[PDB]
Amino acid sequence: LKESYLEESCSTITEGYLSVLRTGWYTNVFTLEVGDVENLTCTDCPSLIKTELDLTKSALRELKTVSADQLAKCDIADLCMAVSFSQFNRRFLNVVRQFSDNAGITPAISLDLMTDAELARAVSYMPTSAGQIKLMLENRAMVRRKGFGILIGVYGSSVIYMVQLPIFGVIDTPCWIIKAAPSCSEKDGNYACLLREDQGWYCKNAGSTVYYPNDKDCETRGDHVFCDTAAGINVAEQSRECNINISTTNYPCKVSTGRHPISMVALSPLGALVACYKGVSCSIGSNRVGIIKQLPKGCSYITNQDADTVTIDNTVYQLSKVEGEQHVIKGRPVSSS
Amino acid sequence: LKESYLEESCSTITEGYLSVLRTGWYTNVFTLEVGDVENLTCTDCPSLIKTELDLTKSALRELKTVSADQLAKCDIADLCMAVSFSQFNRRFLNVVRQFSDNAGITPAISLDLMTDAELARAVSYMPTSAGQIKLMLENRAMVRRKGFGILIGVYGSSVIYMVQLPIFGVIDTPCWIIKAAPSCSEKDGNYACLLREDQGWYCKNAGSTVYYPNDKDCETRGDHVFCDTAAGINVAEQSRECNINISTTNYPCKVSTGRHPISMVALSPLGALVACYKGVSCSIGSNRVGIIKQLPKGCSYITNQDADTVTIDNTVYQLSKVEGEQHVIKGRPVSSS
Amino acid sequence: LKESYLEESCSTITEGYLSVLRTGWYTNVFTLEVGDVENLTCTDCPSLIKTELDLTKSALRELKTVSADQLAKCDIADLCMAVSFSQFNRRFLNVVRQFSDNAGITPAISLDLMTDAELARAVSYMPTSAGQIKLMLENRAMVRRKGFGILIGVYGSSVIYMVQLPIFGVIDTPCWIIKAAPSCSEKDGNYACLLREDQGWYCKNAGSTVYYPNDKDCETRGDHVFCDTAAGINVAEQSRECNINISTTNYPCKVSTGRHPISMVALSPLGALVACYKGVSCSIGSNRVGIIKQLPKGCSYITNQDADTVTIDNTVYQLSKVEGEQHVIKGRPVSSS
Ligand SMILES: *[C@@H]1O[C@H](CO)[C@@H](O[C@@H]2O[C@H](CO)[C@@H](O)[C@H](O)[C@H]2NC(C)=O)[C@H](O)[C@H]1NC(C)=O
Ligand SMILES: *[C@@H]1O[C@H](CO)[C@@H](O[C@@H]2O[C@H](CO)[C@@H](O)[C@H](O)[C@H]2NC(C)=O)[C@H](O)[C@H]1NC(C)=O
Ligand SMILES: *[C@@H]1O[C@H](CO)[C@@H](O[C@@H]2O[C@H](CO)[C@@H](O)[C@H](O)[C@H]2NC(C)=O)[C@H](O)[C@H]1NC(C)=O
Ligand SMILES: *[C@@H]1O[C@H](CO)[C@@H](O)[C@H](O)[C@H]1NC(C)=O
Ligand SMILES: *[C@@H]1O[C@H](CO)[C@@H](O)[C@H](O)[C@H]1NC(C)=O
Ligand SMILES: *[C@@H]1O[C@H](CO)[C@@H](O)[C@H](O)[C@H]1NC(C)=O
Repeated sequence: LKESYLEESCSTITEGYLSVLRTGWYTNVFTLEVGDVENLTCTDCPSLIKTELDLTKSALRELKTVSADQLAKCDIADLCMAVSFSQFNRRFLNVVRQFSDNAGITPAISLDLMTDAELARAVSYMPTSAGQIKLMLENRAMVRRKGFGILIGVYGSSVIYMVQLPIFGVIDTPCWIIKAAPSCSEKDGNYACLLREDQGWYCKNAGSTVYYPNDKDCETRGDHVFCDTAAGINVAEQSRECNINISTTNYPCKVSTGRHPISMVALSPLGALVACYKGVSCSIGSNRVGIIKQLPKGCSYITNQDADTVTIDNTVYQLSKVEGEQHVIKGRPVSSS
Repeated sequence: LKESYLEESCSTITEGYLSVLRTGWYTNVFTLEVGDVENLTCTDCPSLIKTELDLTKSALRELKTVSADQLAKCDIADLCMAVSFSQFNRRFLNVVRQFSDNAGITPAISLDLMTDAELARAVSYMPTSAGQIKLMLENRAMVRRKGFGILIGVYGSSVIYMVQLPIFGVIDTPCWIIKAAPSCSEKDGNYACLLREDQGWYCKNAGSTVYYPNDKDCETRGDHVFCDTAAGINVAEQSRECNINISTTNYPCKVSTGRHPISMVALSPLGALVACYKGVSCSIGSNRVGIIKQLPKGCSYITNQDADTVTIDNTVYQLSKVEGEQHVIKGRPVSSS
Repeated sequence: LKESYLEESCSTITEGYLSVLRTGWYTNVFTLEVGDVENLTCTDCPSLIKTELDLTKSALRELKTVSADQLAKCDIADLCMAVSFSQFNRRFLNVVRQFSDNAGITPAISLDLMTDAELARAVSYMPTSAGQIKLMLENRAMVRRKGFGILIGVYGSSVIYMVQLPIFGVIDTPCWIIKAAPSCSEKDGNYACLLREDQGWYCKNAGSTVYYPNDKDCETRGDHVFCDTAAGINVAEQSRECNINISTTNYPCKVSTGRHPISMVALSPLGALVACYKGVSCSIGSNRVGIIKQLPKGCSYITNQDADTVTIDNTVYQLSKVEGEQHVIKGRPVSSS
C-alpha cells in the first residue's frame, strides 16, 4: 500500500494491491435425506413426533413449488423423539430453512449446504495450477461469499441442490486504484474545472487492464482485491500514461472540462482529497484538536493519520472509522434439573 | 411533495423531500459467550444435552473457518437441559446462525447482534450535533439496513464480531427528483427527439449538489431520502437552470438528440409521463371506467389520482399500486396435556 | 436459441428468448396472531413455558422498533407446552425470525409470509389477461424473488406485514442479447480498434425496444428473461440495423474508436469471442486434448461445444461450467428410547 498524490490533475493512485479474478464456475450436486424414524405402535393419533413429521412433510411439499428441474396425550418417549429428530436431522432442516427463506436460491454458500471438509476437497479438485489452489484454501471465506446455492428439485423426502463454487485463475497480478477530484483554476472569476472521469479500480491481466468503475465492485481482504469479472471494462495497457502526464498526446484520457467550481471531499484508501473554492471554508481537525489549520483555496491532499475530520462548511466527514464501545455478554447458566 | 410538469422538455421535478446523507462509519465490538452447563455425571454415556453441546461445538468450529482475524437414553432431567440450553442461549445461537447463513458477514444489523437498548446508547455517543442524533433515534429502522455486521473471529466458546453502524452528518437539506421522457416534434414526416440525460435524484450539501443517477440508490421514508454517499456524482449548484430553461447558455445540460420517435411511459412519484407518436394508440383509464379519453399525440402529464392505468397499445401500466385481499391467520391453541 | 456471429464488427447476437416484463405491483396484507396458551397455575413460579412466552414477548417488543406504521423446575406436562408452542406457532415464529434477521423487510417472499395456496389465489386475481396469469402460475419461483415483504407494525401479540407481489403484463415478446469485442485492424504497425458500446440485453415492447445494459439485470429461466423495468433505457426500434450494417446511415450506433490493440475473451450464451493481437498467444483446448489449434491473430468465434477452455497467454477461461462430484448424505436414524 503506497498512495501517491498527483498535483497536475488533483488525483491519487494507491498501488499496493494484488488481484484475484474469476475465470469460470465449478459445480457440485448434493442430496440430503431426512433419515429413518422408527415405526410407532399407534400410527394414528396426535403425538409430538407425528406433528413434527407432518410439519417437515408439509414444508418439503411447499418447497417443491420453488424448484428448478421439475416445478417452475403426553409421553416421555414422544418428547425424546421430537428433540432427537430436530438434532440428528439438523443439516437437512437448515438447508430447507435457508432455501425457503430466500425462495429457491441462497445468496452465499452457508456452512450448512457444504461443510468445510467438503469445501476443501472440492477446491483441491479444481482445474487450476497449484498456486491458485493454495491461495483459495488460505482464504475460503471469499469463495463461499462469491458462490451461490441453487435448488434443483425435491423428490420424496430428499432435497437436491447445486453449489456452483467460483474458480480463480489469475492471482497475484499487481494493480491499483485511482481517485480524482475537481481541479479548478481562476483568472478573474471565470473558472476552468478539470475532473478526471477515469475514476475507479484498475487491474491488469492477460496483456490488458480491466476497469471495474465502481469501488463496491471489488472487495478487499488486505493486499488482495477479489474483483468480479462481470463489470470490468477492458482497456489498453497504454492507459497508464494519464497518471504520469494527463494529456501525453498518446492515450486520450477521459476528462470533463467545466466552468463552475465544485467543492467536495473524496476519501482515499489512506487519506482524502479536499477541494473547495470561492465561498466554503475548509479546515482539518482531529478528535484531540479541531483547529489544526484552515486548508487553502485549492486541491489539497491530507494523510489519513495526519487528520481525522474535514469540515466543508460545517460538515464533518470522518476520514477514518471511529471506535465505539466494547461489550461482553454471557447467557444465563443452565443449572441441573 | 409538489410535482411540476415542464412542457419545454417533457420532464417533471418533485420538490418535497429532505436529504439524509452518511458522513463516516461508527464501530462497536461484541463478545458473545455461551452459557455454563452444570457438570453431567457419566459424560461418556450419550444424552440429549451432550448431543446439543456437541452440535454447538461443531458449529463454532466450522464458523471459525469463515473469519477475519486469524482464518481467512433420555431422562426427564436430561430433556430440561436440552430445552433450557436453547432458551437461555438464544441470542448466541441466533448470531451463530446468521453468520453461518451469510458466510461471514450479515447484510444488515438484525435484532440479535445489537438489541434496541444497545443501539440507542451507541447512537447517542456518535460525534454529531444533537439535531442529527435526534433524527437517527426517531427512525432507527434505516440504520440497521445501512449497517452491516462483520465476524472478527471465534475463540474458545465465545464469538467476536463488529457492527459498524452508519453515521449521518447532513440532514434536512431540501432536494428533489427529475424524470424525463422523449419530446419529439414533427416536421413534414421528419422527427427530432430530445431526451434529457440528467435523470435521477438531485440533492444538495456542502455548497454542491449530488446526482445519484439511480432511483434505487436512494430509499424514501416519507419526506426523507436516505441516499448512500457511494454513487453520488457532485455537480455544480448552477446545474439547476436546466429546469427553468433547457439551454440557458449557462450550464450545458445533458440531452441526446434523436431522429426516430420513441413511445414510453415514465412513472413519477405523483403521476407519470405518457409519450407516444406515430403508430401506437394511447389511452388513460381507471379501475372504474377505462374509456376516460385517448391521449393526443405528444408528451402528456397525467396525475396519479386522475387515472390509474395507461395502455400503450394494449399494455396496462398500473400508475399506482393495486390493493388485494387482507388475511387474518391464527395458530392452533396449546392446551395442557 | 440461435447465436449468429457478425464478422464486420466482432460481435454476436442470440435470438431465442422471450421477454417477461413487470408493469406494476400487487399487494396483500397479512395479520399473524400468536396462538392461545391455557392459563398455567402458579404463574409466578418459573416454568419452561413461561420462559418461552417471555422470549416471544421480548422478541415482538424489539421487533416493534423496526416498523413502518408507528415506530420508524420442569415437569412432564410443562415440557409439552414448550415443544408444542414452537410447533403450532411455527409460521408466526418464522415470520418474526425473518423480519428480525433482515431488520424490517425480507429480500424475497419466503415460504412463510405467503404459502403456495395463498400465492396461487393472489395471482389469479391480478388485473391481467388470462395469458399473463397462466404464465405466472407456471413458474412462480420468479415471482417471490422479484417481490419483497414489508413489516407494517406490531400490535399486541399480532404482526402485520405486506408482501407487494410483482405483476407481469408483457409476455412472449421475442428479444435477444448482443455481445461485442474489439476488432483492431493493422496497417503498417498502426492499429485502429472499433469496439461497440451497445452491449447488453435488447427486448421489445409497446412499439419500442429496451436496452438493459447489464447482463445481471435480466435473469434467464430457459427461453424466458425476467427483466426488471428499472434500468431499461428505451431506444428506437430502428436501433437494429447496426447488426445488419454497422453504419447504415440511419441509426448512429455507439462505437468507440481506438488506437491500441486490446486482447480479451467475451463469453456468449452459446460460445465466446476470442480477440488477441500483437504479443499474446491464443489457443483453444478441451478437457480431453489441449492442443486443438492456435487461434490466428484476429477476432474469432468458437462454439461452446467445439472447445471448453481458452488460454490467453496462460490463462484458462472455462467456456462452460465444469462438473464436480455428487454427494449423497443421510442423517442419523432416530430410534425409540
Ligand atoms: C505532458 O504532455 C504535454 C503534451 O505533449 C507536453 O507538452 C508538450 O511538450 C513538448 C515538449 O516535449 C512541446 O514540444 C509541445 O509544444 C508541448 N505541447 C503542449 C500542448 O504543451 C508536456 O511537456 C508533457 N509534460 C508535462 C510535465 O506536462
Ligand atoms: C431560454 O434560453 C434561450 C437561449 O438563451 C433564449 O433564447 C434567446 O432569447 C434572447 C432574448 O433574451 C434572444 O436575444 C436570443 O436570440 C435567443 N436565442 C435563441 C437561441 O433562442 C430564450 O428566450 C430563453 N427562454 C425560453 C423560455 O426559452
Ligand atoms: C453499409 O452502409 C454503408 C454506408 O452507407 C454503405 O457504404 C455506402 O454504399 C453506397 C452504395 O449503396 C455508396 O454509394 C456509398 O459511397 C458508401 N459509403 C461508404 C462510406 O462506404 C455500405 O455499402 C453498406 N453495406 C455494407 C456491407 O457495408
Ligand atoms: C415405518 O412404517 C411405515 C408404514 O408404511 C413403513 O413403510 C416403514 O418401512 C416403517 N419403517 C420406517 C423406518 O419408516
Ligand atoms: C466438569 O467438571 C470438571 C472438573 O474439573 C470441569 O473441569 C469441567 O469444566 C466440568 N464440565 C462442565 C460441563 O461443567
Ligand atoms: C388467562 O388469565 C388472564 C388473567 O391474567 C386473562 O386475562 C385471560 O383471559 C385468561 N385466558 C387466557 C390467557 O387464555
